[PDB]
Parts: sequence; structure tokens; C-alpha cells
Amino acid sequence: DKNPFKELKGGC
Repeated sequence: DKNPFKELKGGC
């Protein structure tokens, strides 16, 4: 969504 979108960036 917004912060659940940012989860992908955090992981990778």
C-alpha cells in the first residue's frame, strides 16, 4: 500500500 510497499524496499 504505502508502508507495506516500503516493506519490499526494506527487505531488498
